Amino acid sequence: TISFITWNIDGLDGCNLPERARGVCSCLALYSPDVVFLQEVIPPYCAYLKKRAASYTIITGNEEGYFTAILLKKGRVKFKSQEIIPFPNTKMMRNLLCVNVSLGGNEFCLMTSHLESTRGHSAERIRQLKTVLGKMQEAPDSTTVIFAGDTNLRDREVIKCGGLPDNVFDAWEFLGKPKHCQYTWDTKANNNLRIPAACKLRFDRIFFRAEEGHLIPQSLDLVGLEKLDCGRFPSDHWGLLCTLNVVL
Ligand SMILES: N#Cc1ccc2cc3c(=O)[nH]c(=O)nc-3n(-c3ccc(O)cc3)c2c1
Ligand SMILES: [Mn+2]
Repeated sequence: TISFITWNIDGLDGCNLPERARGVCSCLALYSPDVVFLQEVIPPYCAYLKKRAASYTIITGNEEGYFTAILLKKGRVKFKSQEIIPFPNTKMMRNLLCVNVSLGGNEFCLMTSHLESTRGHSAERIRQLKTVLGKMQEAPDSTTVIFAGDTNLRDREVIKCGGLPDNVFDAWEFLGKPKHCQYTWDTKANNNLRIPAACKLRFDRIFFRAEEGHLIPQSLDLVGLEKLDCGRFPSDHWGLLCTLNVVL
């Protein structure tokens, strides 16, 4: 089994940041995931995580401006190695962060990214998605590969990339597209952006590679839906909490 959260925690919002980081660390302590994949981290936010989620090792690649990180629960997850796959044509300092780990006697390749944002950068986001999916297929065959991140995907962008390969699956699709976690960026239900228009999108996604009768998703749920004391949520995104298990 592996449990993890992926969450774009909007470190670029300076308003209520310490309280919101507290909110995120409260969720980490309550759900106690093995791994946390984070996007839109900024330097002060890391400092907060070191004090208030100290039993997670913070793995980063480049830290310029805002960045991703993979948090590994100490004593559960053993760090083996890291690989950074660049997106040569990014205009937003985006890249693919890979961490090989051991957990429960099994080897994992854990991946995250914040793919190119906005509708205007669709074509580059699609190119980056293709890079991510190719990298997932190249991992050694005895490794469980999990991507979890802020893909910024919408509409038919997955199809335009050539589709998910035959051996890669979207965890939400695999569970039958449940409604309760169908949107991860929802401006009707989330008030952190003070914006008039309704938008419900599923930016945050989890892909996993098939390994024929081993780990599969057992649950998927939103996190971050409790308002904090300031009347806002931890992030403008909802996080995703996912567990995979082996069903023989
Ligand atoms: N402000 C605002 C605002 C309001 C409404 C929408 C609605 C959509 C939609 O229906 N489809 C879509 O693909 N993207 C939408 N964005 C969006 C979201 C992030 C983004 O970086 C760029 C556009 C919106 C943004
Ligand atoms: Mn943001």
